[PDB]
Amino acid sequence: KVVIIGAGFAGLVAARELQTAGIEYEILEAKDRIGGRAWTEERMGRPLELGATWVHWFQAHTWTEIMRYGQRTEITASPSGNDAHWVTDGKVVKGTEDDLDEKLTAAMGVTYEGSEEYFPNPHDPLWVLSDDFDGPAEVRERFLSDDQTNAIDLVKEAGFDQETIDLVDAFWCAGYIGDPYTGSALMAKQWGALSDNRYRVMEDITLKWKLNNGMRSLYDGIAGDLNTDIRLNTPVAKVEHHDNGATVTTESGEVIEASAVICTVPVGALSNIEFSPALPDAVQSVIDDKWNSQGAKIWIKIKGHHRFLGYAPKPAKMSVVRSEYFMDDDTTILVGFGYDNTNIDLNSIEDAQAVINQWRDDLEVVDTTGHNWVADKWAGQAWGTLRKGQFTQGWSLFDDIDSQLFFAGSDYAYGWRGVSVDGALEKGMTTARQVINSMR
Ligand SMILES: Cc1cc2nc3c(=O)[nH]c(=O)nc-3n(C[C@H](O)[C@H](O)[C@H](O)COP(=O)(O)OP(=O)(O)OC[C@H]3O[C@@H](n4cnc5c(N)ncnc54)[C@H](O)[C@@H]3O)c2cc1C
Ligand SMILES: NCCc1ccc(O)c(O)c1
Repeated sequence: KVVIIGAGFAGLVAARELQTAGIEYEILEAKDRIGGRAWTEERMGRPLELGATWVHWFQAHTWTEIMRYGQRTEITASPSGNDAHWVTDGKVVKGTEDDLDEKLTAAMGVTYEGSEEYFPNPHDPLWVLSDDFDGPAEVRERFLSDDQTNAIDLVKEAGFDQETIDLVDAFWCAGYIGDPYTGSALMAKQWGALSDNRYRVMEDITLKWKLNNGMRSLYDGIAGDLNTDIRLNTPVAKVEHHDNGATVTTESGEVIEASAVICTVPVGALSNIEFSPALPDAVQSVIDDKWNSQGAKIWIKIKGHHRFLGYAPKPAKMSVVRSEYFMDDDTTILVGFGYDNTNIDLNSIEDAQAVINQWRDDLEVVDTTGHNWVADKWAGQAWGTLRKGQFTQGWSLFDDIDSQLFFAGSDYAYGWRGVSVDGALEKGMTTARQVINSMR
């Protein structure tokens, strides 16, 4: 009787949690596939992650699933010690990956500033605004001010030179997967807090360890535990929600009565669903504005074996590009993150060559691929990231619903919110507990 909308990680783990509690559920998924914004698929001669890729044992929810489904030793680190290239004042500078990481490390010290005062428990991100806050008034003032400041301006205001500004510009075009200048610096500070306030840990957690058997070994594992078949090709068109239950209408017009609805549809796709009554004004403002995830992820194949790292600031097609696989036919597959899905065609060899040409003139693209999540009706974004003001008046507002409609998904997590499968597994599970506790 609980209707779960979406068979991504949040919906899958919510279903398994309800099953443990003996609560009847049904998952309605719009696509002909499960996994959502995690999607492992054979492309260009090997399995590639069209979305979620990296994991770490400091991510509690992701790591427990890795252990559960047999993947404990099935992780491999991305290539390191690459030849680094970065664009700063319209020119390419070359150095070692260590050289680049040293410059980023110094910049992150200033970027994280305040995280120890804001986030003593890094899983209580809004503690500063709670009745339990006991620090000085100036800490709350700076906290609210930091929600209206982007992460690049912090580095500018600290007097770093143009090279470091261009490096963090590139870095946060990837990290905010969108225009970093519209973003909330509090997101970066909480990443620091969850990473022991050290750049190397933050990169170890978010950009190092890959699953040999893909995210699909995890989402297929969870679905394999479910005793109720997932209803694929069943998009939800309408949710009527009240204090004692809900009514869901599918695209085909099927009406399904529910004791509760767990909605995992991301903000970028919520406009496909009619809500009755309308969602609160403050939540609608977030949906209208959207998150700060307008960017895109590409996979590029070049001739030869090349250990390559490239950084480029806005408005480049791609801001962070790195070698990921050395193939048996003398080619290299690289990953890339960009700030603007509309400035690159992920499947155009000419655009992929333009990306590589940002740094080198001697590397030849032979293949390219990707899925433009922002142009995907059922996503409408990449990973969720925060605009100015959305740390304190954004993701947490989706919990302020009186009815039996519950919003779950990575974008509303307390921890590795938006950016990580960890946040989807966190919030899917805890939202199921909200439903369980209410029924108990
Ligand atoms: C490019 C990219 C790279 C990423 N890389 C990483 C990484 O390296 N590491 C990491 O930990 N995380 C990564 N992530 C984040 C991770 O993919 C997400 O945090 C997580 O997968 C989101 O899960 P979810 O269940 O909250 O949402 P989703 O996966 O979006 O699930 C929502 C589901 O609802 C379905 N749906 C939508 N609308 C409807 C409707 N009307 N009716 C029915 N069903 C509907 C969708 O098809 C989808 O299956 C990445 C994300 C992107 C976009
Ligand atoms: N999977 C992307 C997560 C990510 C992307 C870019 C960054 O610069 C970063 O620290 C983290």
